[PDB]
Amino acid sequence: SHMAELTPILPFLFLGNEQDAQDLDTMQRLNIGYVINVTTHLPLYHYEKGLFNYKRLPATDSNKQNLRQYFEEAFEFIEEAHQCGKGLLIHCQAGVSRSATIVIAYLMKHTRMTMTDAYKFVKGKRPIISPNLNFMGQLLEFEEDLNNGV
Ligand SMILES: CC(C)(C)C(=O)CSc1ncc2c(n1)-c1ccsc1CC2
Repeated sequence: SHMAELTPILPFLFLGNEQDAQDLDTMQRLNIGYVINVTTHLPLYHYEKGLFNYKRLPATDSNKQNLRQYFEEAFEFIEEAHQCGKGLLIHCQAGVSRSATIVIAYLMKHTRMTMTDAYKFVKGKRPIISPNLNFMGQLLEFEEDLNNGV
């Protein structure tokens, strides 16, 4: 069977794929209470159990998907877990391309890392990340907006 590998980017921020998000035991052992689903078609796992607060970001893994519009909605959702001492799991699909894009944006926003330093930070903890030239460009546009105060 699949062994869940919830990569801890920060002690309260976890990242994974669709298979990593279906493991209920590890999520409770890691004290997560917030889940971010960055897909349009995947179900909110363990919704019928009333254990987590869910937020879905309806995004596709295409060359036209806009992920910048969902950054601030996810940052406040991650910050609401930070302020109450609980963990957050953000996940999408196999390549973890979408969910790692927001995590890099979060490390870029609240830790003041450069896009490469933030990318090298997440790449060292989860070595398998599918490339997406669209999301790379949106992260580059996001970095210069951070360097100019927006
Ligand atoms: C969408 C996402 C960023 C998660 C991705 O597509 C991972 S793949 C990749 N491979 C080589 C580089 C980079 N990303 C990168 C990222 C930012 S600056 C840079 C320069 C080398």
